[PDB]
Amino acid sequence: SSRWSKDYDVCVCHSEEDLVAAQDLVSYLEGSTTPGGAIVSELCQALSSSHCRVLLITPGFLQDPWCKYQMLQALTEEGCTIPLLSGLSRAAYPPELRFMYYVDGRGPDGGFRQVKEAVMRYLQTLS
Amino acid sequence: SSRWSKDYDVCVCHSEEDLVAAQDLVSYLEGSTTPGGAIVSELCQALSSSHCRVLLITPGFLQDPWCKYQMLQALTEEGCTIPLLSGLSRAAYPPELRFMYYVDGRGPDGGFRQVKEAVMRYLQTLS
Repeated sequence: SSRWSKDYDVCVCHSEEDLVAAQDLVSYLEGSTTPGGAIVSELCQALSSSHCRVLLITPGFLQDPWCKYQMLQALTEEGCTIPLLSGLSRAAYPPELRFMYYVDGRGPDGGFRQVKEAVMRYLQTLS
Repeated sequence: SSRWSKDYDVCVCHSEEDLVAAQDLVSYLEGSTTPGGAIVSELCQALSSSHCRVLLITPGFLQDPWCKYQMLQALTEEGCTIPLLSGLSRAAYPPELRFMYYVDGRGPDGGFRQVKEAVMRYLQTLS
């Protein structure tokens, strides 16, 4: 409804193993070379509210059952949930993602460009 | 909000392989040996509205990527979604179900008793 309703624009949900990759994505989204301001990014925390939620789906993310639960909680209620798939084969991708929007990590800037564009698209709908 | 708002009480979501098992569950829920009436059951169809949705999770259900998508759509918005797991080992169960409610098919009446009780529990909250 409004961009100023939530204190953050993007959230990066990741497993303990992909801490470095998640930090690089946060610095990519905020770091650029009717509110007309820059992207306000953060690393996903408990009770942290943001407009868009980026799920950094990696082999380590799928191995952890809690990350798979958090993925289902993010997709529950329209909305902004951007699943980014890096470091794994397309055959190993969760089969649910066939019928929904996802960003492949084999694209430009390791999929960081397409996720940033997806965030920017959603922010236009607000206020 | 009201039991009379939706034309059905239960819905049984299943893959093409488990048609017989889904029909047996429908006949179990409706067949009994502030509305105080019997359970109105149906086999899950496109645009079919009901209070509770029973996901008949079997090896065939997990093999089909569409059934896994429909499981995510059912868990999206509180609510009544009863996943029933039959014909598969506990190690083969989807890891998301660790942190949420599910009914094991190894229990009384093949898990049909616990799913019926879960439906009856939810119907008390309505009107």
